[PDB]
Amino acid sequence: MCMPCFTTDHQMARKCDDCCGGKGRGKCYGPQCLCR
Repeated sequence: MCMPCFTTDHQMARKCDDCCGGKGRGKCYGPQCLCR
């Protein structure tokens, strides 16, 4: 899993999905960033 999902706003999911892989392989799930 990557850093949580509660930072910034116009640039938060821009690195979460990529942390797992990218192309929809990572999003903000509640209070925990995980892969698809």
